[PDB]
Amino acid sequence: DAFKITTNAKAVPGNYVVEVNKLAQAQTLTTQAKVSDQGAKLGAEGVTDRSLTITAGNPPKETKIPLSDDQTSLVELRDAINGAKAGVTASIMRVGDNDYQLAVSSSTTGENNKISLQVDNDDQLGDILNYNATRGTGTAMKQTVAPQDAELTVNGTAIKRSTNSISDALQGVTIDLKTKTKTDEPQHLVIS
Amino acid sequence: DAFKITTNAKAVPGNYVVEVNKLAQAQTLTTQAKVSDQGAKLGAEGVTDRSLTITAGNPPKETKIPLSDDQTSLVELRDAINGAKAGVTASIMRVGDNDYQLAVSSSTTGENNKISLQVDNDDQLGDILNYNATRGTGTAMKQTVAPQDAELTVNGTAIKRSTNSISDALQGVTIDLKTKTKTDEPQHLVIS
Amino acid sequence: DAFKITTNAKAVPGNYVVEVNKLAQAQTLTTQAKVSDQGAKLGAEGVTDRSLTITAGNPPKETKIPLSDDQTSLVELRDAINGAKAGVTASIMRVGDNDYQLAVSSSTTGENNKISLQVDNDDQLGDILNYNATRGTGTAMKQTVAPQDAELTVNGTAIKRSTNSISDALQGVTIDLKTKTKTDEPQHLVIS
Amino acid sequence: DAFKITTNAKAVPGNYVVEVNKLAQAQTLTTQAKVSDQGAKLGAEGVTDRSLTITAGNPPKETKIPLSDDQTSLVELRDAINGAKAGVTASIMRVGDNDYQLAVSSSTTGENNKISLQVDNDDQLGDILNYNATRGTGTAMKQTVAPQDAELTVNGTAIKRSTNSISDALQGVTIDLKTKTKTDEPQHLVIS
Ligand SMILES: [Cl-]
Ligand SMILES: [Cl-]
Ligand SMILES: [Cl-]
Ligand SMILES: [Cl-]
Ligand SMILES: [Cl-]
Ligand SMILES: [Cl-]
Ligand SMILES: [Cl-]
Ligand SMILES: [Cl-]
Ligand SMILES: [Cl-]
Ligand SMILES: [Cl-]
Ligand SMILES: [Cl-]
Ligand SMILES: [Cl-]
Ligand SMILES: [Cl-]
Ligand SMILES: [Cl-]
Ligand SMILES: [Cl-]
Ligand SMILES: [Cl-]
Ligand SMILES: [Cl-]
Ligand SMILES: [Cl-]
Ligand SMILES: [Cl-]
Ligand SMILES: [Cl-]
Ligand code: NA
Ligand code: NA
Ligand code: NA
Ligand code: NA
Repeated sequence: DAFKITTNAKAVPGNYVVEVNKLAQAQTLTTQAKVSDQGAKLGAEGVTDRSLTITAGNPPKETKIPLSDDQTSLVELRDAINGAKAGVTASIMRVGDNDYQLAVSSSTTGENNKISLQVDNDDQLGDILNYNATRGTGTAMKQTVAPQDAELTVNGTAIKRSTNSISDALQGVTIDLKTKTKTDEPQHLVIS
Repeated sequence: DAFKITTNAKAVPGNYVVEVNKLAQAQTLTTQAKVSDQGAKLGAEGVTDRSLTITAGNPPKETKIPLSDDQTSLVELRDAINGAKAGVTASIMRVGDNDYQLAVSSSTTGENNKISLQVDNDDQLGDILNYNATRGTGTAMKQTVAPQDAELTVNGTAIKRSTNSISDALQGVTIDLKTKTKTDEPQHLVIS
Repeated sequence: DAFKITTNAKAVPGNYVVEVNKLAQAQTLTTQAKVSDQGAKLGAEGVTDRSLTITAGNPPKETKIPLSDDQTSLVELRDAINGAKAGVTASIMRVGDNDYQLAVSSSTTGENNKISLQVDNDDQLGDILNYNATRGTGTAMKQTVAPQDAELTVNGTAIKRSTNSISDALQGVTIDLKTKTKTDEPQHLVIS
Repeated sequence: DAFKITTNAKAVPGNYVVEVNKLAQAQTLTTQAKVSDQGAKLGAEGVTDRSLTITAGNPPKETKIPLSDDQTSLVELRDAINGAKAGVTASIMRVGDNDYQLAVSSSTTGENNKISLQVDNDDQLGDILNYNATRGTGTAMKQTVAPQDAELTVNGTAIKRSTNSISDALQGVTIDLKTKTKTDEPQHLVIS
């Protein structure tokens, strides 16, 4: 139940027990500013050198993208971010009528697959999107899902990995994680 | 396990984690008076202007229906209520031999999809069926299922909805809720 | 997951929530005397009027069956009990090498589907098989599974039944119980 | 869910409840010495009478196998152990880059299916592989999975077995264990 197994000729037939303690997660950052209209421009008027720099991936890569005034609505920011292929994906959460938030999620899972966002030349948009090591008030960009590694034990040996597809721990075996195992309840595996 | 997902072209490929904290519920009101025979007339004799008013739905709508003396058994009240299409459904619970109760359930789920019931011109039937903001003794109509909204988190953003089919939160995505997720155990979703 | 539903034309389309708190169980009585050989005769020698009386079912019915000396091994007692169609079934548990026990289980589930066993004219076999309202020492016949009713709630109304197939609670509906529901986790049902 | 059942003509039709409290496990011993290269020779140089003695199985059997200097890498020790058919299987865990461990697991499950390992004529390899009743420091061979019996109850009678395929407890019935049952939640079985 907690995982799928695939094997090749290198797998050793035998008795295995597996515990799954944590699944790898992609960090998510979500806007917190009150936005009643996902098509309304949120940036300052008349800026010709606005950009957004996204740092993401492992190793971290920085992508800088220009944004016209028209691209400062949630919908257009989402489109610009997705089109940039910057190691993140963007989607809009309609929390309720007149209440929209933009969620930026790492394209890759893992503890070290974190995100920073920095707006240049638009402090007003910066107050909505900027995200780095420190956070000062309630309406700034906020982490809503933590970056996390997968953590499992195979025959009692603890393994940590950046993804939920573990192909480089046991030769000939790939363990694709689906859920945690129950707390005092290792799952049994026979390879034959 | 906790939910089914359907997507269209607007869904954004990416990494999602979902927690389901509450499922939407339809309020249920159940009679508590001792009724040994589901076909026995329970109302006062000889009333020609008896009615039952049912308030239900969101926004709340009031349906007033006439009831002859012959319609004051549990079976005939059930039939009259179901035939009225008043935003509720009615069924009889046979608790045991000689012990029947009438359950009136909202046709719609949600926190704000509550029910009131008011009998006119029959205080005896009123003591069995009336339900409003206050309740005085043990054999009056009683709430047995609470009205409730669905509550879930999508990539760490909490969403509340009146139904278990959530099509207006994430563009291109419908999340059909089946059960809660386990307590420290978000469920993973990849859209591709 | 906790139950299967079947309906006919009388079922009322609507919203239901179900909790399953207990499953019906068949009482089991298991021998505790040390028996190293399931074919060894356990009764006194030379008894021509030995019998076993089994009381079981609801309403309780008494079956009296004769037992020759040769029928006082665990294997032959099992065969005699099963052949008697006395409202119980009998099977032998091989606990380990040289350690056998005879388990007598009600053919019917339910709180009031209890069993008594009384041997006549063989006190030695009586010490192994007799079971009634009181029990004095460690090697007498012992209850190992409690008689129990099914207990569930349907839209918040508690129902108790002697079996796990509940066809006489909600008209047009049979609820066949498979497991309990999780503790604060009612299961949803829509009839349509 | 917790188990599969197969029957033959000897099974007695009736009502059963089963609890599964423990699954049988194969003991696993894993190397703890720091090994950055699974192909590097770990034993002392120039030994012509090196051997490894593996004790495993029930009843315990001792297998003594010769090892050349070239066979003292993790990869070659694994190959030598698997080729010896000594009642254990061996696999390499790649914990991370530059961090490999050799896991030796019993071929058979059970409380009394334990393993000892003893190197002769190579104290350096002995410090990595030796395993017996006592353990002195942190980098010696270590137990990482405990030997364990299956423990279940059938109609309230506790049964313990060395494997998860229980064919010698209830006549005509084999119970193949998959998981534990939930804590106050016996699983129901009807044979017919
Ligand atoms: Cl997790
Ligand atoms: Cl990308
Ligand atoms: Cl979107
Ligand atoms: Cl960190
Ligand atoms: Cl964090
Ligand atoms: Cl709920
Ligand atoms: Cl309606
Ligand atoms: Cl009904
Ligand atoms: Cl309210
Ligand atoms: Cl309430
Ligand atoms: Cl139960
Ligand atoms: Cl019978
Ligand atoms: Cl048997
Ligand atoms: Cl009782
Ligand atoms: Cl009891
Ligand atoms: Cl276990
Ligand atoms: Cl072997
Ligand atoms: Cl390997
Ligand atoms: Cl021991
Ligand atoms: Cl141990
Ligand atoms: Na990129
Ligand atoms: Na209506
Ligand atoms: Na009978
Ligand atoms: Na061997």
